[PDB]
Amino acid sequence: KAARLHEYNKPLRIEDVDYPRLEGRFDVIVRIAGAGVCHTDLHLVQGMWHELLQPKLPYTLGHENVGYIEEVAEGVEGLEKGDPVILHPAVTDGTCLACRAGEDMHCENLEFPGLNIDGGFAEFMRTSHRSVIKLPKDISREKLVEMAPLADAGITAYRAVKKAARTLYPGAYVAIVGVGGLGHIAVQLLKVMTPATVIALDVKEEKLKLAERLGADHVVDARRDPVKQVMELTRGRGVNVAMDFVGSQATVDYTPYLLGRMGRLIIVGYGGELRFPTIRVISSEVSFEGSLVGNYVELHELVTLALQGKVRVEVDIHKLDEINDVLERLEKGEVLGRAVLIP
Amino acid sequence: KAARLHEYNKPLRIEDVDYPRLEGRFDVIVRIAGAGVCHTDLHLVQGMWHELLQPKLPYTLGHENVGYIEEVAEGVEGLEKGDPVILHPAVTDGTCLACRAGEDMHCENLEFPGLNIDGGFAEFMRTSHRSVIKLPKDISREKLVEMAPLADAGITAYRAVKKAARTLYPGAYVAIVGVGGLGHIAVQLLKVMTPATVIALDVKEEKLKLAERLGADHVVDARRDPVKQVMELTRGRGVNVAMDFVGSQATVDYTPYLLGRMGRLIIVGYGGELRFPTIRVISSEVSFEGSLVGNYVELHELVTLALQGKVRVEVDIHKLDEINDVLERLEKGEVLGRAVLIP
Amino acid sequence: LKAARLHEYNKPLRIEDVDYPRLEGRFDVIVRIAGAGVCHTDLHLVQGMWHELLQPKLPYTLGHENVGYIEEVAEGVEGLEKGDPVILHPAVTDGTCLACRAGEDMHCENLEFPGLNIDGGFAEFMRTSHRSVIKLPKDISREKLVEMAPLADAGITAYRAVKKAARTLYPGAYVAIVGVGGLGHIAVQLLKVMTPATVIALDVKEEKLKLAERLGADHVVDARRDPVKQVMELTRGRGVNVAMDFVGSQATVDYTPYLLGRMGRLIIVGYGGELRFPTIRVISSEVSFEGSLVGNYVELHELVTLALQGKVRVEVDIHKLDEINDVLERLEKGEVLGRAVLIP
Amino acid sequence: LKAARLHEYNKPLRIEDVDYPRLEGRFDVIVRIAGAGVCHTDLHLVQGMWHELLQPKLPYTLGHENVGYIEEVAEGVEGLEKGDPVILHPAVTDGTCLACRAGEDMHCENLEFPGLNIDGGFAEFMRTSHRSVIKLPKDISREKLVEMAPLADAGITAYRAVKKAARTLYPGAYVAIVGVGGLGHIAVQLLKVMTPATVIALDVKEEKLKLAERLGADHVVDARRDPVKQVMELTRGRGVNVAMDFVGSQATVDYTPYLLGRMGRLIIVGYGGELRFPTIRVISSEVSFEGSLVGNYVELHELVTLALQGKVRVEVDIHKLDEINDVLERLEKGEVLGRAVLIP
Ligand SMILES: NC(=O)c1ccc[n+]([C@@H]2O[C@H](COP(=O)([O-])OP(=O)([O-])OC[C@H]3O[C@@H](n4cnc5c(N)[nH+]cnc54)[C@H](O)[C@@H]3O)[C@@H](O)[C@H]2O)c1
Ligand SMILES: NC(=O)c1ccc[n+]([C@@H]2O[C@H](COP(=O)([O-])OP(=O)([O-])OC[C@H]3O[C@@H](n4cnc5c(N)[nH+]cnc54)[C@H](O)[C@@H]3O)[C@@H](O)[C@H]2O)c1
Ligand SMILES: NC(=O)c1ccc[n+]([C@@H]2O[C@H](COP(=O)([O-])OP(=O)([O-])OC[C@H]3O[C@@H](n4cnc5c(N)[nH+]cnc54)[C@H](O)[C@@H]3O)[C@@H](O)[C@H]2O)c1
Ligand SMILES: NC(=O)c1ccc[n+]([C@@H]2O[C@H](COP(=O)([O-])OP(=O)([O-])OC[C@H]3O[C@@H](n4cnc5c(N)[nH+]cnc54)[C@H](O)[C@@H]3O)[C@@H](O)[C@H]2O)c1
Ligand SMILES: CCCCCCCC(=O)O
Ligand SMILES: CCCCCCCC(=O)O
Ligand SMILES: CCCCCCCC(=O)O
Ligand SMILES: CCCCCCCC(=O)O
Ligand SMILES: [Zn+2]
Ligand SMILES: [Zn+2]
Ligand SMILES: [Zn+2]
Ligand SMILES: [Zn+2]
Ligand SMILES: [Zn+2]
Ligand SMILES: [Zn+2]
Ligand SMILES: [Zn+2]
Ligand SMILES: [Zn+2]
Ligand SMILES: [Zn+2]
Ligand SMILES: [Zn+2]
Repeated sequence: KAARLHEYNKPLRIEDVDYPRLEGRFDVIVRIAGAGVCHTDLHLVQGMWHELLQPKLPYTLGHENVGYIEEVAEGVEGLEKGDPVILHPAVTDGTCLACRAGEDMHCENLEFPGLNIDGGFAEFMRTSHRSVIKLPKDISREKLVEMAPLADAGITAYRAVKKAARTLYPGAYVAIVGVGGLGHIAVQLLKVMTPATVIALDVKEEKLKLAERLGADHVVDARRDPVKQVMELTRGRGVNVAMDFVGSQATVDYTPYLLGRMGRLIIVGYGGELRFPTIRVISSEVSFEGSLVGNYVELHELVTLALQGKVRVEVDIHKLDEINDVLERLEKGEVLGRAVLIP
Repeated sequence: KAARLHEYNKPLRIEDVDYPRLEGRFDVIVRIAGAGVCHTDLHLVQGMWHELLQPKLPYTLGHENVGYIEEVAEGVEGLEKGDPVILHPAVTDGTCLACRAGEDMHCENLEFPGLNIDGGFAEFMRTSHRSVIKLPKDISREKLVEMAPLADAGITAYRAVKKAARTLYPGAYVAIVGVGGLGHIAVQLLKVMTPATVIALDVKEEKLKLAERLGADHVVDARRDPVKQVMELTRGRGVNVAMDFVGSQATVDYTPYLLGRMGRLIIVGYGGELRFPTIRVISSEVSFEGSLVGNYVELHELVTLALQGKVRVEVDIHKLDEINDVLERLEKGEVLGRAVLIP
Repeated sequence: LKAARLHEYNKPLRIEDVDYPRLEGRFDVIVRIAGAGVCHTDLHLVQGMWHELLQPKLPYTLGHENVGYIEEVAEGVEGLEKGDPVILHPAVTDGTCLACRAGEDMHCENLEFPGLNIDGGFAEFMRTSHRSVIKLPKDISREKLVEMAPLADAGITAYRAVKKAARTLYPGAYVAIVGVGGLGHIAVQLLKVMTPATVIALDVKEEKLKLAERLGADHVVDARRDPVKQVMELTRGRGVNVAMDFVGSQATVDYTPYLLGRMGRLIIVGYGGELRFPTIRVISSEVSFEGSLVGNYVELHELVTLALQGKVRVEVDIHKLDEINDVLERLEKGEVLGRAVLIP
Repeated sequence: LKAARLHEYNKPLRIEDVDYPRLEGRFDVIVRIAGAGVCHTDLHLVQGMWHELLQPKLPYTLGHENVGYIEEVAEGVEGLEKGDPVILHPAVTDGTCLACRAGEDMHCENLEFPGLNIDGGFAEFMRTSHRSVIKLPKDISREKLVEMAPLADAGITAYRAVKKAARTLYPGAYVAIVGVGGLGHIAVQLLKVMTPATVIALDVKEEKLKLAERLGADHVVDARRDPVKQVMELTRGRGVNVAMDFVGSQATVDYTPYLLGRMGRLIIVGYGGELRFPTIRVISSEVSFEGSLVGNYVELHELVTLALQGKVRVEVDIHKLDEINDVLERLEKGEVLGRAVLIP
């Protein structure tokens, strides 16, 4: 069984696929325990990545994966059948210069299960041993599934929060915009990784309440003049860092206007077009900084935090065959935190 | 005598003004030796700063100034009549937190001679002692005048090149876009301050030749598909840093498309609106970073470089009463390097 | 006009009358002292450790960790009036030299330092510069003000040092904080607030190890008992990513470099001991030894913010000014839990 | 199958036959050596300085600064075939541990180092990992290839150290580069290419001071003659922003910390001597002492780029392999101008 995109703007088809083949850079087959559903999956179905990615249809979605080793190629070391694992979403060579510098997402021969090739919305998936991080041998299936969103939502929030932390200090304000699958993790990470005052923005009451439970110092309903609210909270100074974990035209429109002098907007969500006068860029000396997933070391560090119990994903557990219900709900803002699908 | 903006989109009026008053934060009067003409002066006349600055008309323009001390308030130390000086363009308190951190342009009570108040297109100007940098006692009037553009064009290029250098390395490419008053200085500074391969872009043949004389490794005529040219020079990888020292809609349109993976666009020129899809911001993991003039330490470091003979401004010397001819020429692209006006 | 003054090295301070401070020049603020912290540097001062380097005129009043209330101000001083509660940055600087223009108060060319080389805060009143003043909330209680006194030197020093540490700490990294003293017990709290590192605190007194436990250390180690071996066991032989010496004795300067793992960094804050380490080990582990000196004005402001947020709190032992010599004796013996603060 | 091998410490290397290297496991490349640089570390090795730390099996072939031509490769190795000119990073690493995944080759858990602890390049052939190989332009002349040999250890070490230096250098800052040796003469060039600092070069031989002058040093200083006082005069008593010890003797380790100005940084590259400096000076000047260890693969690639651009060039003294012991004698005596490189 697998959930596959045959056509854009249609439901995924839940159907039988062949067992994955060990081949080429794919030397590990994982039995999926939990597969996170990302807003990127909505964008994928919508066709947003067609131009840039040009993938062969059909293919199985799912790029946020935990599971157990099923089978490995001869020569793969340190991995036996049954070993619990989390998967970095990039499959990379380790040979090009970016890889030699540790930047997995900038590797010249990158493949990405669930984005441009078959992913984890399936009973089994192939990946590379270089993408595997081993989890404690005794981890419970329940705890393992709970960690699935660390593989994409969490690692992306973590790298972005690392960026943020560089200019945050006590008394600094950070606006975290969008308390969603990524953003609710970022609220937690901002509190663990910086001493900054955290202002969380969203447009559903239950998500604002989730942000408070997770440590946000202030919450702002962005349906009601978010710039004015944030300017009030910051005594007209604006925020030192804003982080857009939504990426809609709406948020990309207003988030640059949250920034104070030498303010930085970390752009994580996508879909909208950035439009901002350069005279403001220079007169405020602000920056707009993309952040992309994260690297292997960053996933290892985030897994450590989770194992220490310092970050915990809010997870809504569903079955693989419920994927279309879950995607519909995610489009409508009806998923609190992160949905994760299980076989 | 002084050149003053009475009305927007009109020539400046060359007329008699009163001698400046020592008052408030203005405890130094300088006899102007050289006053640089900046493209910002065109933007000022056009009204671009009216909304953000709301200054009282008329006022004298000119924010790129060198001269000799004429008079100082009692209590001003280390400054006598006749001392040659260069002026940092910001007049600041030194008391707010930004100032205590060394960031003059982020000072909460900033004034800026020639931008929002009377400047240096005049025989005399008032400023603060905190804005003064003393030059060698024996400097010739000729050499002093040659240094005038360091006070704004140069310090702005220098801070921006400091930003650039942070991710440049041997084999890295930097595109420097606009070999103008600021940009021709930036070509020199890129070669002194980084080991990067410098690609200079402009749209007048003589400016491309100036860039070659100043050390550009490659030059590109941006009237002929600059993105394609730069992609060819960089074997489809793009540039590690692009620097926009033009700020027109034209350049803001194309400069983000010069960037390679983890590429950074340093935005210096202004006037255009930045418009770029977030899906590209994240998929390339690029950033867009404003740079604003520079701080007092940065001006001191740049003055050192000039005194070492490691940067030299290309200067077109004119009389104060020729200001309107010079502004017309600057609008039309007829000034090689930087015009400087003398009494 | 009572003050505690150093007249001779290796003798008790003299508690005596002195004239009221002169409001003049760069000394454009006089403060009525509310709380004056006692630092291990004060023992070093009395021992004569700073004579060679600072060559101060004797006698002078000690005390460089000060909070109080404005008494009066000179012309041109803005936003300060009699009664305003304040905490003082220990450096008195010009604001004109290049260091000052870059924001590094401790590297100002014309630096004077109340309590170190000129009269300080172990007195009813003390002169300083408005540039050294940070205003506290007008409503603060005297008790809370006094409890903040150690932030002015112990706290700011620990905070700058922890900022240095944080630059290479990450989840799963270990930091050894050595010396849970006046500075060190603050550093334990700051390492938890400012980094995600696993915190191992070392000391030689049981009550200081318990203090570190209450303040959030993940592990504590009694350094009378083979500290390097204990730290190597805790880190599975990898050593620590950052060690921080908040003691500075020969004993600690000798063992702390050996706590470091590969690319490890020793932040040296305490002083008195001589660093001695083979360069072959410096390069083969690629380690660094980095001094840290008090901190700058912005750093004191950030730290005051953390304190007002309730995220850092100093363990204080309050005594009267005229108990100064008894307190210095206790401090030399390791009998002050946290920081002693003197009040009028 | 000729090689220069260490059998006993404090004796000449033995020039003898050895079997051709075994292509196996992580050793998936064999190179025909074209040029093998001789490092001061080779004198330290023969002296037994590394025995304690590395505990290598004797005998083994020295030489860790190598260029050559691919001879053969094992399965799975891409983009390399017999005859390709190459320069070798001196570390042989797995690419799997966390250090490797972060790009720090020198901190890889399973690190092996040809010439230091296993057989090296003072031989006709040497085994290594494809991960250590950087391909040079196919057209390069043998003469130019050999001249690049020192970039593999002397150059990369100077380059990483200069990267560290550059982080706090600015126009008007001074850098003292101490030891215009095999590493140091490269560092002089790199300081000019990579920073805007004023470069003061120190050595104890006239010909090395002239070399530094030709390579662009702004000032040179004969360190037999009160180097600290001469540097203090050059800097108007401020000292240097960065000092770089490319000697590592007790003599230099003793004086180089005293070159530092406020917030100054000593980059320790040379080794052999013991660092000994008062902590009161470490904190009162807020100085740091920072080791630097060879460099990573990306850094070797950047340095090779600078060399191919003509922006750095090594001063080489070319000798035959079987002159190794005469060359080591000259090096111990300070009689090698630049870097000695051995050829077949
Ligand atoms: N850059 C990357 O590496 C990366 C990786 C993964 C996901 N993404 C993108 O990141 C974004 C977030 O993904 P996700 O967390 O799965 O989505 P999500 O779980 O659907 O969360 C989006 C959140 O935004 C909230 N929201 C909607 N409109 C507004 C508004 N106007 N103001 C404030 N909040 C609003 C919404 O209620 C929800 O909580 C999407 O654009 C993803 O495609 C980026
Ligand atoms: N951010 C700051 O602190 C700051 C300070 C000073 C000036 N400015 C701005 O910086 C910009 C440059 O000022 P300046 O150097 O005085 O102006 P300038 O001397 O008029 O130079 C502009 C240069 O851009 C070239 N140019 C025009 N169009 C293009 C094009 N399409 N592609 C490539 N090159 C082109 C032009 O030929 C000229 O050499 C202006 O927008 C100024 O207002 C910014
Ligand atoms: N660099 C600076 O800016 C700066 C500023 C202030 C103070 N200092 C110095 O910093 C050091 C700490 O000052 P303080 O906090 O006032 O001193 P303190 O309060 O006396 O604390 C010293 C602590 O070290 C503990 N200790 C003693 N020996 C050992 C040992 N072998 N191993 C582990 N712990 C031990 C001791 O029990 C006590 O808790 C002193 O050297 C001060 O002079 C430095
Ligand atoms: N950290 C590392 O990764 C690394 C790597 C390679 C070599 N090394 C070491 O770095 C040092 C330099 O190696 P090398 O360049 O091969 O040595 P070298 O070529 O023998 O150069 C040493 C230089 O120091 C000069 N010198 C000697 N005494 C003094 C003095 N008192 N003051 C100033 N100059 C003096 C000497 O004349 C010569 O020019 C040695 O200790 C090597 O073992 C370190
Ligand atoms: C926030 C102040 C903006 C200053 C504009 C400076 C432009 C120039 O110097 O040409
Ligand atoms: C350059 C590759 C782009 C990767 C897109 C990742 C989005 C996600 O993980 O949701
Ligand atoms: C633990 C690794 C030590 C490597 C020492 C390198 C010295 C040299 O390259 O000359
Ligand atoms: C050269 C300045 C030295 C200042 C030493 C500060 C020690 C302390 O604050 O306890
Ligand atoms: Zn995703
Ligand atoms: Zn790669
Ligand atoms: Zn549910
Ligand atoms: Zn200007
Ligand atoms: Zn200010
Ligand atoms: Zn002319
Ligand atoms: Zn103290
Ligand atoms: Zn100063
Ligand atoms: Zn070597
Ligand atoms: Zn490794």
